[PDB]
This record gives sequence, structure tokens and C-alpha cells, in this order.
Amino acid sequence: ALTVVGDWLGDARENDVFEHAGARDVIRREDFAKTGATTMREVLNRIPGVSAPENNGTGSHDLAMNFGIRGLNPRLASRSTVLMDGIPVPFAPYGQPQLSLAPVSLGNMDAIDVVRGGGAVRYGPQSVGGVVNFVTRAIPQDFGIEAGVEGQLSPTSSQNNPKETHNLMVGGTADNGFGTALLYSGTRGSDWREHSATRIDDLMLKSKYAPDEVHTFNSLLQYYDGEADMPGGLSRADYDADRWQSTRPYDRFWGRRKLASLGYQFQPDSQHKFNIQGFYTQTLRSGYLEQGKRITLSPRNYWVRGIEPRYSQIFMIGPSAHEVGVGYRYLNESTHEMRYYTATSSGQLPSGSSPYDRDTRSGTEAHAWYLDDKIDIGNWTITPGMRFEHIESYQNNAITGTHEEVSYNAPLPALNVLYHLTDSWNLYANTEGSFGTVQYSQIGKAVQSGNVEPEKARTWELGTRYDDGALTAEMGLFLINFNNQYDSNQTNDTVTARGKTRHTGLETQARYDLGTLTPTLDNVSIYASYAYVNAEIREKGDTYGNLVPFSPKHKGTLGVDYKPGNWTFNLNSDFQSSQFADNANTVKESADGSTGRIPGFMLWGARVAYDFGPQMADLNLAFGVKNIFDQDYFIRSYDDNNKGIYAGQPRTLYMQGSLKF
Repeated sequence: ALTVVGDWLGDARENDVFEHAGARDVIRREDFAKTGATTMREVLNRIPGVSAPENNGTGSHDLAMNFGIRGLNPRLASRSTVLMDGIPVPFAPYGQPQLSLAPVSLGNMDAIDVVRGGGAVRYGPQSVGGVVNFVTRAIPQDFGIEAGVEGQLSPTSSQNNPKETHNLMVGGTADNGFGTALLYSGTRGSDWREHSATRIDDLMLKSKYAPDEVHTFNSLLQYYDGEADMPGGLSRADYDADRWQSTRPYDRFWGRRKLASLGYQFQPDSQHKFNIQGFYTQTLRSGYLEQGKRITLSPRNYWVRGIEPRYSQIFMIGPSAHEVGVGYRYLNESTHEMRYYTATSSGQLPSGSSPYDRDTRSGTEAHAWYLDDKIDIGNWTITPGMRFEHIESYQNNAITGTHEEVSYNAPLPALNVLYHLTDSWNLYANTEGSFGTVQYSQIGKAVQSGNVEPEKARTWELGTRYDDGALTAEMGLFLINFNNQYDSNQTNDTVTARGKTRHTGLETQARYDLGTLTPTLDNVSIYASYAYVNAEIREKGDTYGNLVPFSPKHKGTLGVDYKPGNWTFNLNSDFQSSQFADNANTVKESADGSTGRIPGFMLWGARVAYDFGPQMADLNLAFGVKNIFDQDYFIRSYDDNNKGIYAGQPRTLYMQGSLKF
């Protein structure tokens, strides 16, 4: 019959994932709770090839997001394209993609779509680490209400405040076709570290209007507001004395985000689909930070506006089917950063009336177009594609009086192939171009060195996906060569130095219904995920041949789910090998705990849950434990002011409860 797929990202349709010509994994809301995940990182870590470290460094709190794909720097998740319903998550997607503030909450999501490969044509910038899309909860067809909550506590920690997460969903669609849903997610509390008190409020208003089967309008309004004290790292001496404490009393973070998104879809028939999405985000992220003999306050304001028209249509050319997709996005961002200060020796935090030694304004105007053709011929599905981006960014320093500008392009050609061995078995291969922008913080270096070219990456993937129903499995290999990185891999960064890293490995995961063997194991499912990742520094210099910091060569999960009747029993293990903290790959630990080998570890967790049924409105209850054996482990922050050792999550107890009307 030929139906146009169009947006394969969207709400992560099971079919689009299975047919995805490249590494892609989706964890749906239904599976979030099995490990007591309440944050993005916890679900993200369950995906092979993804590393989302515990809070640390500048992102030493829950409002930030830390994750790296395939050994890419996880600090503030700046190496992947982060989106929510296809909308840019960063307050400065291009100029400063560091998610010191990440206005997204797991509670408002129906799924987390991690597209490690095959997404560099339609999504960007910072596409080297693929695309990570947070799919928000779908609007119910007929009015329904859903509420859930999870509380956590680390008994062995000195930190007695629990961490509490709340989510509320109220929605439904009317006969006239107007649908709407209020999505609320909230976090209150502290984790296992002292000085981690957190408040997050994520309110979204989602609307859909389908007055017929051709016109469809959708809107997303969001108000995200949060604040959090930042634990920071400890020196080895302080860590040995008490690993829960914080020696960074002034470090605090807060930010808010206002988001308005408006979309329209025109689909006259099943062969043509037009979509136009518009959005505007206002962001304020500020924080107190102890820096040497001074305490600083860094208010940073961002404004982002974008409009993205897209069009898709399927047709035939001989025996092969062709689905052409074209898109364009105009994105504009404006920023204002200031740093107020006071002497740490003084007895006060900086304020708007304190002196300031930084007053800069930055902005970017980015134009991006993409074209791809999905060709179905026989058991094949070949999709060549190209993305091109023209970016203009500037940074005006009101104190030095300087104005810096950079203008550059990013041509990203791609090719992905899918082969259907059987109705339940696919093979894929692909290669694509991805890039990293010249960040505002790097413009000074960029213009001074005399080179303004973007950070370029070329990726290669080979894989397979299987699903006979009782068994789903996948395995893929990947190769990434990331060059011209403004952040060098040398111990001493110079204006001319440029980072270069190679990322190779294998990613695999499987799930098997042990029941399809012996009824003795009915409702028993076993699963595992594993990724071998070799991220190496290929930048000529003092660190050539060293391993990229914060990249475990081995990382994965294994678990078993047992669901007899209305019960659910989950057992899971998380493991990863050692990692380095600095480009020098210093084995010996520094006294300040900021550098030195970081041990690998294997954690175990379990959970018991019960679903009560239709009457007292699908009440679901669960109790679980993270890090059952209280395996001690830690991570380090190397370069930030609150660098040092960060105790890993100790044994943690949690409870979950949800209601559906």
C-alpha cells in the first residue's frame, strides 16, 4: 500500500527501532521502574554504549545531565544531540551545549530513545555521540489520570534526607479532536552526599488537535524550575575520613526554563506528510562556585528560538520504494553571562551588587538542511543522506570591550543499509558524518589560533537485530574518529592544540523468555547488555596513545525478571571496568583525589512489585535495593573547581507507588 513513515524518531515506535539501520535502543516507561530509576542517567546507563556517571564536577547535582556515548566526554552531556520530543534540550544547542541545566524529567517521559547511529543527518549539532531523545508522555485518548512516586534513602550515608520524585499526568482527548495533558514531574531531596539538597519542578502542558484525519496541531508548554546544592569532590584524606561529606559549602546551582513549542502536521494521504515545528525557550542558569580565594556567582541567560519545516513522501521507482525526507531548521540563540565575586575570606556570597569580572554576551544563528532517501528494494533498505549546517556565533566581552566572531559550515554525508534476513532478523551497516560546534568558550581560542573549523567526526557501524518474539537480541560494532576538538587531550592545552580521539567497540544486549523452554521457567525472562569500548587519544603529543578519561572499556548489565501472576521480581547487575581521570592517564592518585586510576565495579540490585488491578485503579507497589552488596566505588572530577573523589552510590533502599484512573 506504501505508507510514508516520515519521522522515525518521533515517539520511538517499536517498528521504527527494529528497522533502524544503526545502533539504537529504546527504554520505554514500562521498564523505568524495574531498577528504581528516577533520573535520566539511571535509565541511560541501562543502554549499551552509554555511560552516565553519578553527579560530579560542574554537574554535581540533578538539574544537570552527565552522559557520554562510546567513551565521549560525559561531562555535562555535550557530545550528543539531546532532544525532548525532537526539541533541543540545551539552552545553547550550538554555542554551549553543556547541560549544567537539563530541563527534562524521567517522570514526564513515555520513553528514552538513544540513537547512537543513523541520526546524524536529521539531528544536530553535537551529533558525534548520536541522538538522545526524551519522548514525553502521550496524551490519553479518553480522559485518564496517572500519579506515581518514588522515595530513596542510603542507610550507610550520613545524609538523612530522602530523595523523593513525583509525577502527575492528567489528560484526554475530546470528540472534537482536541487533546490535552498536564505532565508534572518533581524532585525533592538529597542523595547519599551531604550538601545535595535539591528542588526540581517540571510542569508541561501538552496539547494535540486533530479536527480531522488530515490536520494535526500539537503544542508543548513547559515551565522547568530547580535549584540544588552541589556536593563536590573530596581529597583522598577527606574521603578516607568521611566519604559522604562535602568540603564545598558555597557550591550551589539553580536554573529555570520556559518553553513554548507549536507544531502542525499536514497529511492529505498516506504518501505525503508535512510537518512544521516551532519553539522558543528562555533559560536562566546561575550558581555559586568557590574559586580559589573567591566565591563566584555566574548568572547566565539564554534565549533560543527555532522553526523547523519538514516534508516526507513515498513513491515508487521500478520495484523499489522511495521515501524522500527533507528538512530545514533555523535556530537562533542569545546569551548573557556575568560573574560576580567576593573574597572567600569575606563572610558573604556574591550578589547583583557585588563587583563582577565577567560580562559577556554570545549568540548564534544556525541554518541547517537535511535530505535523505529511504529506498526499499527487496530485503534491502538503503538510505543515503546529507546534512549541512551553516553557523555564525559571536562573543562580546563588555569588560575587555572585544567582539569575537566565527562563521563556519558542517557538511555531513551519510549512508545506512538495512537487510532483512528474516521477518525477525535484521542486519545493518552505516557510516555518517557528525560534528561538534565551536563553543562560545572556544571562540577566543578559535579566532586566535586562526582556525574556526567545527569538530569533525566520521562514524562506522555494523550490526544485527533479532526478535522471534521469545528472544530479542542485538549486536553491533562501531568506529568513531573524532578530530579537531577544541578541547585538547594534552595535559597542557594551547591555543593551537586540537583534540583527536578514536572510539571503537562492540555493543550488545539480549532478552530471552526462559518460559518458551520449560513451563518451569514460565514468566521468567533473562537479559543482558554489554559494551566493549576502546576510546583512545590519537592526538600527537605527550598523551598520544593514552586512554580518553572517563571511559570504561567494559560496561554492561545483566538481570532476570520473574512475573508470576500479579507479581514482579527483578534482579540486576551493573558493572564497568576501570577508567582514568586525566589525559595523562595518571595511575597514582593525587592527594586532592582529582586524578588517578578509577576502579571498575560490579553492583547488584533487586526489586519486588505487585500490581493490584482494575478497581482501586491499577495500584502498583514496589520496594527495591540498589547496590545490594554495598560495593564501595567512586569516580573523580578532574578539571572543575569542586574536583576530587565522589563516593559512588552505596546500598540504597527505595519504594515506588503508582495509580492509574
